[PDB]
Parts: sequence; C-alpha cells; structure tokens
Amino acid sequence: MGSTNPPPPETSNPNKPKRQTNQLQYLLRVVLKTLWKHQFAWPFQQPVDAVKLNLPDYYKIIKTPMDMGTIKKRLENNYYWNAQECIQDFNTMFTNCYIYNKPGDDIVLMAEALEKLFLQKINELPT
Repeated sequence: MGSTNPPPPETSNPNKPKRQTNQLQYLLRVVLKTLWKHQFAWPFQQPVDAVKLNLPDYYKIIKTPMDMGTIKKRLENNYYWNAQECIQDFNTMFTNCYIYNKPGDDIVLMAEALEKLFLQKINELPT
C-alpha cells in the first residue's frame, strides 16, 4: 500500500458541449503558449506528482486538481464551451497552490507571478 496519484482531470468528454470561439483560440495561441514559456512555469506544466515529490498529503488537501498541461490539452481538443470555463481552470490551479502552500514559499512566488501575467494577458480578449 504505497502512495499513488489520482487519475488526472479529463481532457476529452464526448458528451460535453463544446465550441471553438475566437476567445478560446486566443487563450491557447497567446495566453497559454506565452505563459508556458515563462521561467516559473515548470511546476505547473503537468499534474502535481505527489508520489515523485514526496507530498503524500497533497491530494489529502487538494480535491479539485488542475494544471496547465491539462488546460493545454483541453484547449487543443476543443473541450470548452467558452473562455470563462477555461479562465476558471486557470483560477483553480492558482488557488490550489495557495491552499497547499504558504505565503512566501518559492512555489507561491511562482504562482503569484504567473497569476499577475495571466491577468494582464486576459485583460483584453478578442470579440
């Protein structure tokens, strides 16, 4: 009975309604893809691997995981109906980090930076 990770969030759901919208195209080509290249992005590029990291309490505490790798796959697979759904997934990811960790932790400074950038990039979206 050693530690395991949960199954990752779904990136495809054939019974969920979806659309391609100008705002969602923008969220992939501009926002995600620019954030993905940032020097602080790496911890957020894949689901939190609590086994590899030796944080057996991670998924004890965080029940709604989200990461940019999943968000990337959702955008590529046209999983979302609108921009707001995806913005919500970005917000879940940031929030989870702030929940599990504490002010001034390196990982938090990273998420804080990314979140400021995020906000500056989604300030104006296409119509």
